[PDB]
Amino acid sequence: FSVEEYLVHALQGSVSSGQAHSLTSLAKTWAARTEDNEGVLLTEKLKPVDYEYREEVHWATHQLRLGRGSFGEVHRMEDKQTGFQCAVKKVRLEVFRAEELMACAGLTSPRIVPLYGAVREGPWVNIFMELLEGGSLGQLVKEQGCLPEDRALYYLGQALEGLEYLHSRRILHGDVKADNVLLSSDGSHAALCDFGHAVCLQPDGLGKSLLTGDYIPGTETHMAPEVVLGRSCDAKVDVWSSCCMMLHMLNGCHPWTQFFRGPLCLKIASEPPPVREIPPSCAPLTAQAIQEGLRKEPIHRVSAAELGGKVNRALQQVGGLKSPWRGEYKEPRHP
Ligand SMILES: COCCOc1cnc(N)nc1-c1c[nH]c2ccc(C#CC(C)(C)O)cc12
Repeated sequence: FSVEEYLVHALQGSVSSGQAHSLTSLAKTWAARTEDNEGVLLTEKLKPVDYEYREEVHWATHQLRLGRGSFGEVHRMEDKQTGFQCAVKKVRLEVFRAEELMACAGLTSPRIVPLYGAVREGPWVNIFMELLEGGSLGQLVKEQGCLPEDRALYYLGQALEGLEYLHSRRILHGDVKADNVLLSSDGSHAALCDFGHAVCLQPDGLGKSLLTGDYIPGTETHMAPEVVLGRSCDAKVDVWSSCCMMLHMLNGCHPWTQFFRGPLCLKIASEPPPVREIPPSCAPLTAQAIQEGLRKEPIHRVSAAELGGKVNRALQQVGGLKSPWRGEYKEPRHP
């Protein structure tokens, strides 16, 4: 019956210009499962032709800009009829999670990558989204070694707005870190990408994240103790991860890596939070604010909105955003 299912069946076997809600629905079918070509497209700039949107036929990836993404899944692409250019993320069908789209579909904080659509074709789900010419934050830190305190403070702030947005839409991101924040061309704007590890929350219990088939975990070095202990998990998980990213930006390396060899998860469980990785150099309110995000107990840890306030204050005290985004290389901190 479900009136709902009737709408979803109306979507199957084709790709159509449609809305977020349609994409969102049709996506959930993909998580549950010439193997069809189907999907929905959110801009007119990416246009299906005769019920179809096939790679190399209707759209072409640019041979060759570099593949970005952890698995080199992200590519520059072009619509062959329209001439409009954007990014694709490839996700293998048999591990596609509908949360990835839920997290960016439609209503748009500017701290969340714009989703331009998705179509499935064969063993792939192709996700289309605005090309952000600025690159990843992770690229930035690698090119600069590590970042000036004001820049790091500034990007942490814009990630936190994005998180605040998702946490209000009741989705947690699950793997926040520099590689999953994208920059605008001038470096002035950050938005989150890579919602492949996102999860939703319900009334309010507080799901234990890992343990499950469904769930693949975030970056080990950035995971919160309640994740690793197999405890109850919620949005606070992203505020821990975001402070690990902060430490990344300052020191030019991930937390933990420089002190223990592995497995690192046990150390995150057994040991005090890596506040000893805060540079002494830093302003009181910077340190203070990282301290408050790296509380091992998520009930005690600051929310994303709360932390955001603290960093905007730490940005005042350090003297506003002054340093250019691409200046001198800065020596990473040594072991
Ligand atoms: C390494 O930085 C190069 C610049 O890359 C990008 C540019 N523009 C966009 N939209 N995404 C990216 C992008 C890079 N890596 C990624 C990893 C994951 C995703 C994603 C995603 C969704 C939103 C589909 O979950 C996008 C990207």
